[PDB]
This record gives sequence, structure tokens and C-alpha cells, in this order.
Amino acid sequence: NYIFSSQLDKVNLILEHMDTVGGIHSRNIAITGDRGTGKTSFIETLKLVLEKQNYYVFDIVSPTVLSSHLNILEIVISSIYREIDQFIDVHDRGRLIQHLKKVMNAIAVEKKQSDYFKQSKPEIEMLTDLSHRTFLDEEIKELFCYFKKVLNNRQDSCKEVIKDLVLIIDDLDLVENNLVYDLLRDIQHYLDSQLIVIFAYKEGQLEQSMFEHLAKGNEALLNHGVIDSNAIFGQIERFLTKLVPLSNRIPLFKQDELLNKTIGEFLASLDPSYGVGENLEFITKDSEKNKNNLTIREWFYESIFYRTNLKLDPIDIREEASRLMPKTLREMVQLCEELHSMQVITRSMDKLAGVEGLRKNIGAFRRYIGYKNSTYFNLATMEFFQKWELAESHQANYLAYHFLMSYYQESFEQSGYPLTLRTMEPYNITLGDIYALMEELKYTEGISADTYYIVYILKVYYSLRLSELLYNVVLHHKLFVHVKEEATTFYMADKEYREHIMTAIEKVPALQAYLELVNAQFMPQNFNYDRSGSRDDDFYLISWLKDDDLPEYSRLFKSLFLNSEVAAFRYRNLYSYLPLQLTSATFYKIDFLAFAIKADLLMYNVVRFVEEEGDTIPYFMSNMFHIDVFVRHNYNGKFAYIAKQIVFGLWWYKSFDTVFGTKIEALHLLVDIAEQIKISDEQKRDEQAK
Amino acid sequence: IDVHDRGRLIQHLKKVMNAIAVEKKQSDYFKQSKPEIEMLTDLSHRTFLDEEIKELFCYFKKVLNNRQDSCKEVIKDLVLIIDDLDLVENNLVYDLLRDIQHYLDSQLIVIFAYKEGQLEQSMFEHLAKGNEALLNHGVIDSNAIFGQIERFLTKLVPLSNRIPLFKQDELLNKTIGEFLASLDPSYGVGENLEFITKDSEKNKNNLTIREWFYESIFYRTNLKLDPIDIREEASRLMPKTLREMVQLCEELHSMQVITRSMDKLAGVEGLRKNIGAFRRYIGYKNSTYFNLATMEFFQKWELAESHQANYLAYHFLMSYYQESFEQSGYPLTLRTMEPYNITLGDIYALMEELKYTEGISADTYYIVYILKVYYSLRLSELLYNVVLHHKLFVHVKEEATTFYMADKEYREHIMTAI
Amino acid sequence: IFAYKEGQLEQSMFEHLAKGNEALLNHGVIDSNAIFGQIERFLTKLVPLSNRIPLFKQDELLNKTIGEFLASLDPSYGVGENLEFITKDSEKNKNNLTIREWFYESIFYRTNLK
Repeated sequence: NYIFSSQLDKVNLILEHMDTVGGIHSRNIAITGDRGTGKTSFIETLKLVLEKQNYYVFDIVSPTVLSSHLNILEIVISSIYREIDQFIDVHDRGRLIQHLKKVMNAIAVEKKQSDYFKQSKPEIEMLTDLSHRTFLDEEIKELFCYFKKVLNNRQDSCKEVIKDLVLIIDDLDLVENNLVYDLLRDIQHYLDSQLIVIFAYKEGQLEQSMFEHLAKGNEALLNHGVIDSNAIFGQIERFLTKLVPLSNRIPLFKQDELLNKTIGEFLASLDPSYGVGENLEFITKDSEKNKNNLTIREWFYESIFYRTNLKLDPIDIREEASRLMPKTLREMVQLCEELHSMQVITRSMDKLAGVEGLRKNIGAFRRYIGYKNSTYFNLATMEFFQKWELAESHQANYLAYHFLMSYYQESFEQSGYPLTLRTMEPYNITLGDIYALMEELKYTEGISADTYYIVYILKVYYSLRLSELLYNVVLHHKLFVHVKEEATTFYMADKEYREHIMTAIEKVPALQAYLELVNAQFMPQNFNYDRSGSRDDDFYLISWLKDDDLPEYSRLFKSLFLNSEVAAFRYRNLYSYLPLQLTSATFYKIDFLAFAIKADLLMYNVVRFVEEEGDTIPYFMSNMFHIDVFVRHNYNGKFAYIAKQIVFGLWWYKSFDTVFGTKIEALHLLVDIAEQIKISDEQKRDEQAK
Repeated sequence: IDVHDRGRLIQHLKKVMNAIAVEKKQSDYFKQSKPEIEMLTDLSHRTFLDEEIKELFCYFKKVLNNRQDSCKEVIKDLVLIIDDLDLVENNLVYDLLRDIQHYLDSQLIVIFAYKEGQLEQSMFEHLAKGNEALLNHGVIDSNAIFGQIERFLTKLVPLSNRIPLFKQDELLNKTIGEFLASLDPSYGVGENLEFITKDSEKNKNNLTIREWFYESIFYRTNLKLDPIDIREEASRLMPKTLREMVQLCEELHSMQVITRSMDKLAGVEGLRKNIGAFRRYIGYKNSTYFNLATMEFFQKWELAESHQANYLAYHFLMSYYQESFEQSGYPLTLRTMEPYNITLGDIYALMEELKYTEGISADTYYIVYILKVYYSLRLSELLYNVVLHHKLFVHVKEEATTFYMADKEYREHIMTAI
Repeated sequence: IFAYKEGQLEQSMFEHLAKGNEALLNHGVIDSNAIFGQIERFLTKLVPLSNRIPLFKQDELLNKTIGEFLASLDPSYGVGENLEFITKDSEKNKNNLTIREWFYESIFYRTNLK
């Protein structure tokens, strides 16, 4: 099941069409696309096909051969001489040698080498040498005719007569630019109607190489406005039309049909037995549980998942994620090589040992992203991402905000609250403002294209760092099992509790770094949870008057929705993801999705995830595309329904899949608390969440 | 000193040398009026250089295998390593890359040992002058050239074959103990941040290089230079590479580290010296992003006597403030102000206002940090020089006691002592 | 032992690398920072910063006393109370004025100008 079969059949059809005409006609072929990589490269395979059809194929002209600085005629005659010297005809060999000498004279004459250009007193007979160059067409024709005759005379048992000589110039995709121009002319002048020349270039390299020469050939025409680029491009157009008829040019395998096919077909192209199993690991025998018909496009994401526990397929397709997957077959093979096992995380065993390898796969994928993300980056974005990496754990948000604002400004000249945080502390940015600014930039009456992919890559980098920090925290789960227990005691029914939480935080630097990344809010602090009109009148503000009058379970309504302790004045944290001690008669703003990122609740969830082995997994804020899903959620007596959505409704949504569990809880302790309510007074989970 | 295979190796070496000469337009083919037929063989040696090189390396491996005694084992492959490519005359490495593409791509195991994106930039330097008229007429952009380079390097070195190691991130994240063990298992840092050898058992080797840097600048300069505001980009000083880390340890190993023993009196004299040494180290580190205004400013600030320095610092910081105003405040109203009317509180106030200005960022923050560090160094140096000459004014202390324990002679005496 | 001044090495390296990086700098692929970092690490490896020794700029030159400099030329040289150069002992000399204000005090006594 050769994968370029159609192209090979078309080549053979072209060769068929031209074989009928034998009157010294111009016939050339131009192969374009990704004809390369491991062992099914179209060029060698085509050469072999031509060999068994009685076409004599010159040894492939590689960039190594072209780097010799010899013209294609010199290469061809050297190959002819070597071929005839390989064996030891007489009658035709001597004529072949005479024509070779004549061609070498013509080459020397063109090089202004002969005595004609170096003698004061020209003689008559050297004028013959000049003729050898002015009649080079006939000499070359006779040379190739006699070469074919000599080759036919070395065939044993009278196999068959050779049809024609074929010259292939491989790996022309990148040969010193102007050099290929020198090649083209050489083919136009000496080997146009002499052989079957196969070019094997890419896209519009020929046109650009011709333009590079003609433009310096047309300075004074272009600057005086006599001609424009259109005239030069038309010249090149008709030249290439005559050199290679557009019915003789064959494209193959760009990115479109590369991404559209199935992973199974590509793996078969490498070997019939290779496949991908249900854990997106590369399999060999049969499995019968394999998933080989997913197409490379979404196989890419489904297989990044199961290795990084990150669903990186964006809800918004404006983000140009397809700029990562493969771009060519070589990149596809190399991606498979980098990404084949990396200790793929499966759905077996006790769902505990897959965390250590997961952060490693995160690092490897970050390296792969950096390799991919090194082309369109110019200077500001390499700089920004580099500084963002080594931004400790808390200056990164400030840098990201100001970088995104730099993008915002680049379209403002041609007020908004998310745009009013430049004279803002690094500890007053959080992650919700980053996402809010990226959305506002996604909806700005300005620049596009590159900006969208910059936003996507920033989201990917943030997700990678968040997952890495979360997994580092999970590795050090023992150090704070106790606080989980305490948290249970603390809001199952003060100040030592906060003290303990801070002590436990200090002993795990990774937990610090994670909580500092998501300072206190991964959702925009503007978000409308009620899609009925505007945002609110006084909906998101509370008072919290005094402890002696707070109702039961009030500690829950301080760490679930109430991530700040301020009146709602310069050097102020304003967020304090730690347990909060609120004063009397003060307005406080509510954020419905703060539970997952509070220190005590996060560590409760971490210990629950590591210790308990059932079927649920606590929700962890490790992916910003989770925020993409969150902003898309409906959320709609009013407060109760929104709270239930936070607790139960939220748990598009395939980005919450996780490699460790089937479903996702929000905070298991809310279940136990619900139990106590039953004492004081899917259906069961719904009723408790209510 | 084989015979059977050496002669073939020599023949292939001669063929390769011919091919090289032919590529150099050296042979008689390019210098003779009247070409002969057999020199066309020499051209072939260059048009078939791949096969000649393959045979050469095959026979070289055979000859090397024939010199093994006691039949140890057969050689697997030939490996070529090109070290210290991080900085080789730019375009020269391009000439190397092509040479590897043309002659040694599928012949050996080539190890490149370069840094970051040096290869891409070196290729671009050549392709850009190769694509003048394409770029200026708008036919192509940098993206096309970068894609060309991208796929070329993808084929030359598969991205599964490239290995990075030890940038600054994991360099700063590890512990000082691990690095010192990387130098020698017995080296460590004691509780006074001095380098120890035996065991101590009071050592602090798990502090990480990041804050070990500051904790060890302290105990030598008596200066806590870790900034409360992390916007200030102090991490631009600590190390940047392992070589810089080793050299920092070399410069900063004892410098008569000030301990918590004895009578806390003799550590002042060495403290100002360590201040000077650290100022030198800062100047060495702080010589890259500085362009012309800041070298100038800091130089003048040094030799600003002892009182024009504040004026210079204020006007330099105001220069930074202005560079973002076009795109009233009281701290900004001191340019037509005497040098003796600036003080140090206005310098700090202006640096804070610049830290909170709706304008430029990045470099400005680190400039503020370095100015603060320089001021702290000068203040500590002057304070310690004063402390050295403490006897000369013991009497005034006593007088001060008498003076506000309960006039005009008192002021007179204070001025004389000053 | 190199015996150069200030940042001559960095500037000399930049003069070469900049013409080595025309098309990188004009197309915005790199800035002066990259070239300066290259030079920085090259010079860091060539001469460790623990191996470089500075001496006697203008700061400590102006801070010392005229007597110390004159002793650096010859132990007996000094400056008298009229700011004239003396040799024997005077015992009325003023050698501890520092070069900074000795400069002005000695322009005075010759031009009658403070």
C-alpha cells in the first residue's frame, strides 16, 4: 500500500505520453511536496521504478553534487565517462569519446579558456573550437545518442533496448538560492530537449530564485517605474511554463491531506504492524482495542493527553493551534519518536505512580513546544517567554499582563477595566485578569492572526507550569496530610488553623509557587454568572458583620466564594489566598470559582486524590482551557442555582476528563458536610449538592 | 605501520583530495586551454564524492579494527565532535553546516555542541543576503527564510536527537550543596556562609543557589540585597551559567567573612573591603545591557564627591521618567533644585513613583535596583569608615548624653567633630 | 597578562561581531544584547573575573593626599605652606590636603584666583 502510488502512476503516465514522440522534444518533470524521510522517499523509489522500465538513470544529483560548483553539463559528462570506464564496443566508444572531447571544448570556450581568448594573433583553426560551442546542441545530441548505443551494447541475453536517459536533481528545496538559477539556465541551455529532467523542488522556489536574479537585472527599470514586479513575474511564468509544462508537475503530500488522514495509515506507511492502542501508546501485535482511525489532527491532542494530562485542543479555533501538530512527514515521524511512550499514563493500577512521570512528560512537551515555537517569534516574544520561565513564581503574571498589553496597544492607535492594571502590583494580577485580558484581546477591534497564536501559546505554557507545580505538590503530599484532617475539623462544625496552613505552605515551595501563579482568582473578576442583563446591582457584595452572629457553616462561606479581605493603599496583596479574617461591617466581593485554588482546600483535594482510590478525582486548576470551559458555562434562588452549578453542575467539558479518573468532584468535604445537614433535618449526589 | 587495506585507504584518500581540489577549481581542468579526456575522471571524483567518502570511512574502520590486540571488539562507528561552537565567527559555522550537509551527513555520528538558536541565526545571516531583492520587493518575509532554515535543521538534526542541559532555571533552583558536590563531595557551606570541607554538621547546604546568593552576600557586606519588590529583576546578578557560578564562588569564598563570634569589633575593617570587592563584581556583571547613558551616570556618580551624587541620581531617574511621559506630582518637581535640597528620601520617592508610572518598565526596574545597591554599598562603606574613626568623637557622645539628658556650644562642637 | 583598560575588549569584539551580524540586526532577529552576551561569556571564559585586577582610577586618585603621590615619586618631595614643592623637611608643609583641594589651593598662590 505505497502512499505516493497516485504520484508514481502519474509519473508513469507522463513518461508514457512522451515515449511516443521521439523527435528530440523538450520533456521535463517537476516533483513538489514532502517526498522524504525514512525509507519510502519518492525519489529513490521513483529511480528504482525507472530502472526496471529500461530507463537509464544518472546517479542522483544531490546538493553535495551541486556544491561542487560545476555546471550540470560537467556533472553529466563526468557521469557518462565514469559509466563507460566501468566496463571495457570499440566502434561506438571512440565516437562517444570524440563527442565528449567536443563537449569539453565547448565548455572551455564558454569559460573563455581556449587559446582564442588568450592569443594576440588568432589562427584560423581555433575558430573550429568556437563552433563546438555555437553548435553545442548537435554535439550533445550525438553524445547522448552514442551513450545510449554504448549502454545498449552492454546488455546481456538481449533483455531490451534503453528508452531514454533520466536526470534527477533531488533535495533542491534548499540549495543556496541563486545556485538553482544557475542550474535552471544550464538545463535550459544544454539539457532541455536532451533528457528527461526531474527537478524535485518545493512550492515556488524556482520563481523566487529567478526573481532574485532578474530584479538585480532590472534595477533601473523598476526604480524609474518602467516596469513592476508583474512583468518580471510574467517573464518567469512563461519561462517555467515552457521549461516544465504544468501538466508535467506533480505535487504530493502537503499538510492538508497529511492532517486529514488517519494515524493508522501513516503508521502503516512506516510498517503494517504499527498502531496506537487505547492509551495512545504505540502497539505492534493486534490489540483489537486500538484506535487507528482518529486522524492525525485530533490524535495529536488525544495523545498529548495520556502523557501530560492536558487537553490542549482549544474551544476557540481562532487560536491557530494547528501550527503545532506536524507540518511535514519528517516532523510527524520525529513527533512520534519524541512522543511514543514517555511512560504514558494509563487507566490501570492504583492511579498513584503516574504523577512522577507526568511532570517529566510535561517538561519534554515544553521542550518540543519550544522547538516548534522558534520560527515566527522574532525578538519580543522569545524575550518574554524566556523571562517568564525564570520569573521565579510570581513575577510571571506581571510579565504576561504587560506583554499582552503590548499586543493590545499595537492596535489602539489605529476605557475597560481589564486594561487598567499596568500600575498594578505583581501580587495584584492573579490569573483571572490574565485570561480576561486575553479574551478582551480576542475581542478587540484591532490586530489578529499572530496575536491569537501568541495567546494560545501563553495559555499552553501556563497550563504546563500549573500542571508541573501541581504534580510537584502532589509528590510532597505526606507533609500536609495533617492539615487535611484539620481542615475537616475546621469547617465540619480559627487562628491556629491559619497559622498551621501557613506553616504547611512554607514547607512545600512548589505549593507556594502554584498558589502564587493563581494568586486568588483564575476567573475574570468581572464575570457575569447570570446571563440575563448587565452583571449586577448589588449581587456580588456581602457584609460579614460579626462572628457571634454568623450562621452555621460560615467558614465554608469564607473559603468558597470570598477570596479577598478588603473594603471592595499601595502595597497591598488584595487577594490573600490564605484563610481570611474579616472585620465587621465591610463590603466584600464574591468569586464563585475560588474553592479549587485556596491553600487549605487545594491541599485537602491533593491528599484526597493521593490517598483515596475510588472512581472520582478532585478538580485541580491545572489547565487554563478549563477557564475557557468555565466562561462558556450557563450557571442559570439565583445564588442557590449558581452555587449548585459550582458544586455539581459543572461536573467542551471533555477537557475535564483527566487521566486518573472517570468523573471529577469539586471538593469531597462538601459531601460530608451535606451528611450533617441530613442529621440536622446520581440522584443522591444531586440532592447533597442541593 | 595491514598493507592490504591501507593501500585502498590511501587510494580513497587521494580520490577525496582530488575531489576537494576540483571543488576548489584547482585541477588542470580549470586552467588548461585544451581539455583532455582523462581529467574528466577527476571531475567524477567530485560528482561521486559520496561513494568515495563512504569507501574511505569503511576502509578506515577496517584498518582500525585490524590494529586491535587480543580481539577485544569491532569498532561500531566513527564519531566527530565539534566543541565550543557557541561562538565561532558566526558565518564560519554556516560553512561548517553545509560541509556537514554535503560530506559528513550520513557518513558519521556528528555531535554539534552549540547553544540555543545559533544555527538558525547563522543560516539567516547568509540567506538574508541571498534574499535581498525578494525581501525588499516584498516577495517573501523573514518567515519563509526561517521556515527554510527550520526544515533544513530538522533534517540535519532530528529534534529527538538534540539534547539541552543546564540553563539558568534549574541552575538557580538546585541547592548550593549539590553544585559544591559537583566540584568535590567534601565541599560545603557553613552556618556563616563560609566554604567548609570536613563535616561541620552545622552546615546549610539546602538553601538553593537563589537565596544562598543573598544570604552569602550578607555575612560579607552586611547588606540584605534581596528586594521586597520582585519587579526589580535582581536575578540578573546571581549566576547566569556554571562558569559564572564557579567564578562567583572563587571571588566570594571567604573575603574574611564576618561571623557571630569574638567581640564584634574587628569585622568592620574587612567589611568595607568586601563592599569594594562586591562593587567590582557588580560592575563586571553590570556591563552588558548598559549602553551609554548609564555607564556615564554611574561613573559620574562614583566620582561625584559626596554631595553631587544625589542630584545626578535624581536627574538620571527623571530622564527615565520622561522617556514615557509623552506616550503634576511633587517628587517630579525637583529639577531646578539645589544638590543640597535633594536628600535621599526624594531619590527613593522618585524611584517608587517610577515604579508606579503608567509608562516604561523592564530595564527601568533593574536600573532602580542597581542604583539602590550602589547607594547601599556607598552608605555602608562611609558608615564603616566613620566607625573606624570612632575615637575622635567619643567625647561628643558623652556631651550628647549631657545635652538632652536634662545649646550653642553643643552645635559648635558637633560641627568641629564633623 | 593583557594590560588593557576598562571595556576596550568588549568594544573591540563588538566592532567585529556587528559587521558579522548585519542582517540579523537589521531584520530584528537579534539586538545588541545578544552580541554583548556572546562577548560577555567569551571574555568570562578567557579571563575569569577573579583574575582581572583594576588599579587607580580617578576616584582614589583624587581622594589620596598630595604627600602620598609625591612620596610615590620620591620620599623627600613635599609641598610647603606656600604650595611650592619642597625637598628637605620644612616642618611647615601641608601634605595632607588631598589632591582634590590641593589643586585649587595651589592654583591659588600662583594666580591669586580661588
